[PDB]
Amino acid sequence: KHNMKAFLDELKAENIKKFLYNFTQIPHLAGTEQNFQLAKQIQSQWKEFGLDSVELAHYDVLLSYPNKTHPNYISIINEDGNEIFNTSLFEPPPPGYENVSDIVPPFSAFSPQGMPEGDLVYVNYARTEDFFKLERDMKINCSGKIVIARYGKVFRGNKVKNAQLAGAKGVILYSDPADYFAPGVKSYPDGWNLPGGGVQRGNILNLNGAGDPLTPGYPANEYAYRRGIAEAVGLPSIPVHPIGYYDAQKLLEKMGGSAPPDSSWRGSLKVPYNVGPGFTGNFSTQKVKMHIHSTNEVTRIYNVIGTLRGAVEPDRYVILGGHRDSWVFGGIDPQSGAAVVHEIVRSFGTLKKEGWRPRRTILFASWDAEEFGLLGSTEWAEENSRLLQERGVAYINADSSIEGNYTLRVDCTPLMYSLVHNLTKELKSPDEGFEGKSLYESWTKKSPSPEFSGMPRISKLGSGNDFEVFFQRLGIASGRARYTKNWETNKGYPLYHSVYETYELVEKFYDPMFKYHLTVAQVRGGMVFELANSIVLPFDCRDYAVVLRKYADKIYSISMKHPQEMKTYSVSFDSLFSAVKNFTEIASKFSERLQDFSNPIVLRMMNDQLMFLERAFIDPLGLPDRPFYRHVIYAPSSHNKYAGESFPGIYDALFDIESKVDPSKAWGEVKRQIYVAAFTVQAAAETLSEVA
Amino acid sequence: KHNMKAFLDELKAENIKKFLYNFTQIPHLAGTEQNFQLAKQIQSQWKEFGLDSVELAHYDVLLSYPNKTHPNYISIINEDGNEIFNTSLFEPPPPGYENVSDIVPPFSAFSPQGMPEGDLVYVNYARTEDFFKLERDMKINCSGKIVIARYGKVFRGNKVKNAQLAGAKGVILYSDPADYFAPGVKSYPDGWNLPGGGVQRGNILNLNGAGDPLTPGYPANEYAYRRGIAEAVGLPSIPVHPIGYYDAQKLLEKMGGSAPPDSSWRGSLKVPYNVGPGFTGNFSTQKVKMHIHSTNEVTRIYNVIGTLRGAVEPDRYVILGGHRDSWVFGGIDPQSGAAVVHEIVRSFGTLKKEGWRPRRTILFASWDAEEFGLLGSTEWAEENSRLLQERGVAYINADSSIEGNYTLRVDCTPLMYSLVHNLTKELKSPDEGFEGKSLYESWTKKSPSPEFSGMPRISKLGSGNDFEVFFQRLGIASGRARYTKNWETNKGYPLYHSVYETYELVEKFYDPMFKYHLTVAQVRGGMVFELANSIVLPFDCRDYAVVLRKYADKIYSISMKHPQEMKTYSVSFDSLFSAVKNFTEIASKFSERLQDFSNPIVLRMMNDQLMFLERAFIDPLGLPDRPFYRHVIYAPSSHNKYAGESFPGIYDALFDIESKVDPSKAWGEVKRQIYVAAFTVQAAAETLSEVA
Ligand SMILES: *[C@@H]1O[C@H](CO)[C@@H](O[C@@H]2O[C@H](CO)[C@@H](O[C@@H]3O[C@H](CO)[C@@H](O)[C@H](O[C@H]4O[C@H](CO)[C@@H](O)[C@H](O)[C@@H]4O)[C@@H]3O)[C@H](O)[C@H]2NC(C)=O)[C@H](O)[C@H]1NC(C)=O
Ligand SMILES: *[C@@H]1O[C@H](CO)[C@@H](O[C@@H]2O[C@H](CO)[C@@H](O[C@@H]3O[C@H](CO)[C@@H](O)[C@H](O[C@H]4O[C@H](CO)[C@@H](O)[C@H](O)[C@@H]4O)[C@@H]3O)[C@H](O)[C@H]2NC(C)=O)[C@H](O)[C@H]1NC(C)=O
Ligand SMILES: O=C(O)CC[C@H](NP(=O)(O)OC[C@H](NC(=O)CC[C@H](NC(=O)c1ccc(F)cc1)C(=O)O)C(=O)O)C(=O)O
Ligand SMILES: O=C(O)CC[C@H](NP(=O)(O)OC[C@H](NC(=O)CC[C@H](NC(=O)c1ccc(F)cc1)C(=O)O)C(=O)O)C(=O)O
Ligand SMILES: *[C@@H]1O[C@H](CO)[C@@H](O[C@@H]2O[C@H](CO)[C@@H](O)[C@H](O)[C@H]2NC(C)=O)[C@H](O)[C@H]1NC(C)=O
Ligand SMILES: *[C@@H]1O[C@H](CO)[C@@H](O[C@@H]2O[C@H](CO)[C@@H](O)[C@H](O)[C@H]2NC(C)=O)[C@H](O)[C@H]1NC(C)=O
Ligand SMILES: *[C@@H]1O[C@H](CO)[C@@H](O[C@@H]2O[C@H](CO)[C@@H](O)[C@H](O)[C@H]2NC(C)=O)[C@H](O)[C@H]1NC(C)=O
Ligand SMILES: *[C@@H]1O[C@H](CO)[C@@H](O[C@@H]2O[C@H](CO)[C@@H](O)[C@H](O)[C@H]2NC(C)=O)[C@H](O)[C@H]1NC(C)=O
Ligand SMILES: *[C@@H]1O[C@H](CO)[C@@H](O[C@@H]2O[C@H](CO)[C@@H](O)[C@H](O)[C@H]2NC(C)=O)[C@H](O)[C@H]1NC(C)=O
Ligand SMILES: *[C@@H]1O[C@H](CO)[C@@H](O[C@@H]2O[C@H](CO)[C@@H](O)[C@H](O)[C@H]2NC(C)=O)[C@H](O)[C@H]1NC(C)=O
Ligand SMILES: *[C@@H]1O[C@H](CO)[C@@H](O)[C@H](O)[C@H]1NC(C)=O
Ligand SMILES: *[C@@H]1O[C@H](CO)[C@@H](O)[C@H](O)[C@H]1NC(C)=O
Ligand SMILES: *[C@@H]1O[C@H](CO)[C@@H](O)[C@H](O)[C@H]1NC(C)=O
Ligand SMILES: *[C@@H]1O[C@H](CO)[C@@H](O)[C@H](O)[C@H]1NC(C)=O
Ligand SMILES: *[C@@H]1O[C@H](CO)[C@@H](O)[C@H](O)[C@H]1NC(C)=O
Ligand SMILES: *[C@@H]1O[C@H](CO)[C@@H](O)[C@H](O)[C@H]1NC(C)=O
Ligand SMILES: [Ca+2]
Ligand SMILES: [Ca+2]
Ligand SMILES: [Cl-]
Ligand SMILES: [Cl-]
Ligand SMILES: [Zn+2]
Ligand SMILES: [Zn+2]
Ligand SMILES: [Zn+2]
Ligand SMILES: [Zn+2]
Repeated sequence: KHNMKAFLDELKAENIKKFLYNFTQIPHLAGTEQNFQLAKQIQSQWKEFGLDSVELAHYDVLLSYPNKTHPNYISIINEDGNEIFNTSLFEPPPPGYENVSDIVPPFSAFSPQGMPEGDLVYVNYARTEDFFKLERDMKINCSGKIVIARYGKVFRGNKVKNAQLAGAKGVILYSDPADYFAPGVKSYPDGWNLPGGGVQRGNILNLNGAGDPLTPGYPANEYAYRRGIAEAVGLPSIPVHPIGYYDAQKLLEKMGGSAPPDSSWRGSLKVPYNVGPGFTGNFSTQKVKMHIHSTNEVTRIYNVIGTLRGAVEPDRYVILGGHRDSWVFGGIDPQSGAAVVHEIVRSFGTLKKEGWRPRRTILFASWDAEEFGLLGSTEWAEENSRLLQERGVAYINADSSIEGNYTLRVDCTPLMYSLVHNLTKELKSPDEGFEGKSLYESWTKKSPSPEFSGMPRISKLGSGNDFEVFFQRLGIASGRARYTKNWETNKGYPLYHSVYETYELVEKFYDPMFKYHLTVAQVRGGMVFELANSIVLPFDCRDYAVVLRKYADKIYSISMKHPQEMKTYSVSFDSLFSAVKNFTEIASKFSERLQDFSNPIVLRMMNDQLMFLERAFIDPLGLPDRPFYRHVIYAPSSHNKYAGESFPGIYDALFDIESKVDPSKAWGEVKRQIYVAAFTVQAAAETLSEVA
Repeated sequence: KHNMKAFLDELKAENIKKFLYNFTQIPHLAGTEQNFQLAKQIQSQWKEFGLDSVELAHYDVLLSYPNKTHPNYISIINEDGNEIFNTSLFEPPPPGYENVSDIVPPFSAFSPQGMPEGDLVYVNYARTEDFFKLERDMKINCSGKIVIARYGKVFRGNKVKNAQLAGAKGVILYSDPADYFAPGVKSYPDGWNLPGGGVQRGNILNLNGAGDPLTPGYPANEYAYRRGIAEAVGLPSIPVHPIGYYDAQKLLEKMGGSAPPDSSWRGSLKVPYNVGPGFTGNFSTQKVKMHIHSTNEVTRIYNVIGTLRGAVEPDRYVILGGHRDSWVFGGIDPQSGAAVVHEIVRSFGTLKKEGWRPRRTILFASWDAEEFGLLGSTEWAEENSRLLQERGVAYINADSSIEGNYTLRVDCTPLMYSLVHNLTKELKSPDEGFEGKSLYESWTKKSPSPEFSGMPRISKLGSGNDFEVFFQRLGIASGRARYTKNWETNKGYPLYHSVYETYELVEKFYDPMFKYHLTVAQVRGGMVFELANSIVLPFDCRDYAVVLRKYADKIYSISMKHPQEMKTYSVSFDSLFSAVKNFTEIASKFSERLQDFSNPIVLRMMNDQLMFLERAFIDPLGLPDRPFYRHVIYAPSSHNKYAGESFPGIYDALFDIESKVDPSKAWGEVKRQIYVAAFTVQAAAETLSEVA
């Protein structure tokens, strides 16, 4: 039989291992010749595997690279202008890679050029609340200072936006051992910890879903009209550069001025973590100097797009996509994901070669330039937005398969909760001590839902990965899954975006048997299989009704911290609760009808209602000043692109509202957002009513 | 048999006559009790006629009314402040209506209040080119002057926008006999001409598709958050008032200053048509004073929505909609249209009562507050936009059935050209001298296409009617048809929006036999019938390919008036011509496939490609500063809401480009628009490619 079990059984840990090794021997930086060659290889193999068509879709997008003959670095300069200490020019390469060419040195992608000199201020994680604490509570002024912040907690682009709005003239990012060195584990190569010379690369854009900075709204094709640099979307206006903690210590050890406000501001280095500004007594005349010479350049990128045509509904697309470009070797990020996609394609192809086809079309994507701002997936979705809008059933992301070896992590639309629960009950747990138990069982035990007994935690989608265009711009039901760490015992993974994130890191320390990779392949592949093959789309609209109520209760509780203003400005959540109640009632009736109907037009009608339900949460006017975040229930946090926020329109209207100069205007905008949310929930509910 | 012929044969001229009489005995002004009562009557009758459901959909929208106890008027005031001449307070009512209550006096809906006093400048039709001529060529400054303009040529809202941007402090609109008095025909009641005391009412908003000024994007429901007046969309900032030509003569006869630039500026009154500013010698100290006291008020409106559920595809909607509100009696506008819709519903219902259902759902709409800015259709489409976007097959408008008795007029998407041709060849001509000939024959003979031998003229859709939200905002294939005048022998209809536009006007002068009404009922009803019942949607994508080429040639010829700048700024139309060539090739292949396939999923796939093809021309970012005009091929002219413009993005970028201060920036924006148009045409073409 050709059923999901046949598909799942064909997936092999040994194949994922071989593919991962294959994908991680050399760097695959976006826009480079090596990454184009890997694109061509993936295309060729996907064709051999049996896909109906496999094409490259190329775009010319703004990328960023260091200048090879004018290296980036930071100095402490004495009163005379002598540079008395310099940060590293590169990470010491790991054993056996000391002769590998084309390792890009650590840098912050899209930093402007400059050589600012100044006094340091230490801003903790550079979060919104860290700047509140500095400016409002400590009365420390960041204007014209060079800010030093530790990586962690939030997306690095938000840190740089926050620093820039505080008036900083430069940003130094570093990895503190408190955040990137797990106690009792050794540094790479002897363990999975970040060494002192290790450095996290990464872009520092604030794109808000725009894709290529130069062509928001439209694909960056051959005849595209491009914004000039000064009108580009999301570029930082001050120089930024990342360093490791050996170098950070040399910069922090001399800091004077004010003490850290509390222990939450202290990392693990043997330094005071003084906020500054500037150095203590002796060194008060020394300054910090940045030297940034990176350039932005329009460069060609290549997505690989594979099609497996549906037998019955070829005009319905289930998409499995993840990126292929990496900062260096991409041992985890993204090749642990791409190797899994590769094995999934291979498995679907084996079934295809025996005469099977899925009911719906499956599209497989190897995205380029994800690391530079989700550029490849976004440009391709901008090009194909009409096909995706009208035919897109679901998008399953497939970046890093592991960030730990403890339990499953799933973030997805509520429309997929029931699918994920059912699938994981049919899969074997790979965990020690759960031999013969289901993945659902081990996952639920290790990661209990905070509100429901005997269910596992599933999180809302945030952003900072390639599902962003599909979910928050286009409103296509999206999901992701990976193996993760135990959050209780250790508060991503230490070697992220460093030269040390290699094949050996994975094979030795994370997943020697490749069983977690195999489990992730089964979850991601199984979800695709069911989405593409189940006669009735496997979405349960009632799960959306339940979370909408949770989110409404939550946003109302935020507003209720201001009872006087709610009285004064007549702020009522009644319409939103009413819309949510209506959604609950209508969804329940629709579920009954879905149970109670071989009439293929009736079937296609109801599948279209399921498919367009995610779509109904899209507001074509977008969220305030973020036109590409159109989903009214979920957006990336305005303070942290990685985290999802619910009812983001209302949330942002309420945020720090007690500081607004014009409360009448500010509360008017809260009310406007409540109306938009209530209306959108009611409109989505009505897509599930009888159609006539 | 229950076929189109059964439907068409059931339509009766006598019924349309009876309905028109019924709908025109009293005024039905939007927001008034009489118009709510008529809404309830239509609802009750549509239910009796056999529709499955008939509901009222109500909204609370900004309307505008004169103050009953503080009448609007215009004066000439002498040096002392004595008002020596006053314009009329009302139109002399026609015979037998001299005791009818609640005739709203002439006014310009949404004028602000004010009493500006000043010197007159005569600005012809107040078109963009009329102001160019005044300011650039004659060096006449409109700043702080009261502008007087004749109605005609363009939508009155554009006149007021133009006057306002020229610095006018008030606008007087009048009906010149040159435009509203056909030679050799008598004034009402003895003929169909405008008397000297006759006055055209009408709104002077510049909404650009927004709907209710206070709630753009969202329906004006019970909990809607409303803009304050100062942020409302589209409201004029200077007082405006309309007058008839007896009153206009008293205002024009004294004008001094400069002579009219040429004969195209002279109407038919026995006055010089001097441009001003101000009066000649003797009267140079007299001024014109307006007294406007109208108020804007949020008022409830009611659409009637009737459903006839489809037997096979109930989740596909063909919409027949037209408005019900009128300025006064609405003898032509809109009741000649609403009476036809009424008879069409009655006919479809007779077939339904014998056990027939259309294949697809038909929705029937009686829209309210059309005269105040398309408010009822737009608010209902904003409320239901997700259902319309995903399920809307087509929208057929049904306002005034006649504006003349000469031949047919059709404006529609190219997707309906073939449908209209085929249908009119099956209908009998009602014209004298074409007894026994088809409507196609008489129409083609009287209104030949300017580029194709033996075809009739069909125009592109403009705006200024209720299809605007469906076509230019949502991208639903739309069409309209009516009987019209001979444009050659006479350069709308004279009694438009006047108290004299009555049942007797129609019955005596336009259509005593109601045969033109019956022909229009057959065209509009037949189109609905075919759209709702044909197994394959009756759209021919190849007709779009042909007009796209015409429009591309046209826009390229506009740009080619500036060959030097095209060389300098490297402006190429190559991408647009390439996209159009691709659309032509892909559409031709799709048509072959459509010929060459009882597999109902294959059928539904290809009908979805037909249905979503209009949708593919929508750009979700909208046109520059007009977010609700989203169709990239067609928008209402920025200079005349009634007229459609093709490739409006490029057209507006090229318009008057030789006057822009920064040619580099201006030509950059032309290039940007060419890229958007090329991309959108190519994207639409690709929706017709094989889906996988
Ligand atoms: C959730 O679903 C329910 C349907 O089960 C839906 O209920 C609707 O609520 C609206 C808005 O509150 C009701 O609107 C009323 O309609 C009647 C006519 O049917 C009017 O007469 C009412 O207006 C008068 O009263 C108002 C309230 O004080 C006054 O402000 C106004 O000036 C008038 O005097 C009013 O418009 C509507 O009838 C129901 N529909 C039903 C019960 O079928 C509800 O709105 C949905 N929730 C959301 C957020 O959409
Ligand atoms: C209409 O349909 C046709 C398909 O029949 C489609 O043709 C495409 O045109 C594009 C854009 O011109 C071609 O793009 C090229 O692709 C190759 C790879 O296949 C590249 O090597 C080319 O890039 C090089 O050359 C460029 C041109 O000088 C340089 O600027 C560039 O730097 C590179 O050196 C180039 O990107 C594409 O291959 C075809 N596709 C085909 C023939 O299948 C056309 O674009 C459609 N029209 C519109 C408006 O979409
Ligand atoms: O440009 C973008 O939007 C993102 C590009 C790029 N995405 P990518 O590196 O492939 O993946 C980001 C992300 N992975 C991570 O490890 C993020 C970094 C890690 N932080 C987290 O995992 C994190 C996650 C959620 C959260 F709410 C707060 C923090 C850290 O800061 O060290 C993911 O797996 O989705 C990046 O984050 O630089
Ligand atoms: O607010 C709006 O957008 C329009 C509200 C309202 N629409 P409505 O009066 O029912 O119909 C407008 C229009 N009818 C007309 O007669 C328009 C007026 C007539 N002009 C035209 O017919 C005209 C038509 C096309 C054109 F390119 C230039 C002029 C005139 O100026 O006397 C139509 O039948 O679609 C109005 O125009 O006041
Ligand atoms: C990764 O695997 C691929 C495919 O096995 C290797 O590329 C092939 O190398 C073979 C034999 O050495 C050539 O004959 C083919 O032309 C290549 N096939 C392709 C591109 O599809 C590739 O060398 C491997 N890379 C590494 C670093 O191990
Ligand atoms: C840090 O690096 C800088 C730049 O390479 C060093 O300063 C340079 O040294 C050379 C040779 O001594 C001089 O000719 C250049 O003029 C210097 N450049 C600048 C910009 O000052 C510096 O010595 C290094 N510091 C340490 C501690 O290694
Ligand atoms: C997940 O599995 C549950 C349990 O089988 C499914 O719920 C059942 O669906 C069947 C088939 O329609 C019904 O007859 C049962 O009454 C359902 N049982 C319940 C609700 O306890 C559920 O449909 C699956 N979810 C999917 C496939 O998304
Ligand atoms: C227009 O026609 C309608 C329907 O025939 C008339 O309204 C009805 O009047 C009858 C008998 O006079 C009443 O008993 C009904 O209650 C009404 N029916 C409705 C509202 O559906 C209406 O009077 C006519 N109006 C004019 C001006 O002729
Ligand atoms: C035009 O109308 C105005 C206003 O009704 C007339 O002027 C008013 O006349 C009354 C009685 O003579 C005075 O008490 C008011 O003070 C006047 N009002 C204003 C605003 O001036 C005027 O006479 C009329 N002109 C003509 C020619 O009929
Ligand atoms: C309008 O009528 C023409 C002539 O009948 C239709 O074109 C024919 O369609 C049939 C049925 O598929 C084909 O077999 C013929 O070859 C077509 N004749 C032609 C192109 O000359 C056309 O389809 C109709 N248009 C509609 C229904 O929108
Ligand atoms: C890199 O720096 C060198 C050496 O100082 C310089 O000549 C060159 O312009 C730079 N390359 C760039 C900016 O691409
Ligand atoms: C910080 O200091 C600078 C002086 O260089 C001044 O311009 C700015 O207003 C100060 N900002 C705050 C928030 O105190
Ligand atoms: C793998 O699992 C073991 C057992 O819990 C743990 O001690 C080790 O830290 C894990 N490895 C990684 C990289 O998390
Ligand atoms: C109408 O004018 C009267 C009489 O002068 C005035 O009292 C009233 O306020 C006005 N009504 C309005 C503005 O609605
Ligand atoms: C017209 O006249 C006014 C003086 O009241 C002046 O402010 C304005 O600049 C003039 N405009 C033009 C275009 O000449
Ligand atoms: C009706 O048709 C006749 C014959 O051409 C024409 O003379 C008359 O003007 C028409 N009536 C109207 C209102 O156009
Ligand atoms: Ca883009
Ligand atoms: Ca609205
Ligand atoms: Cl992922
Ligand atoms: Cl019409
Ligand atoms: Zn990454
Ligand atoms: Zn990644
Ligand atoms: Zn009208
Ligand atoms: Zn009308």
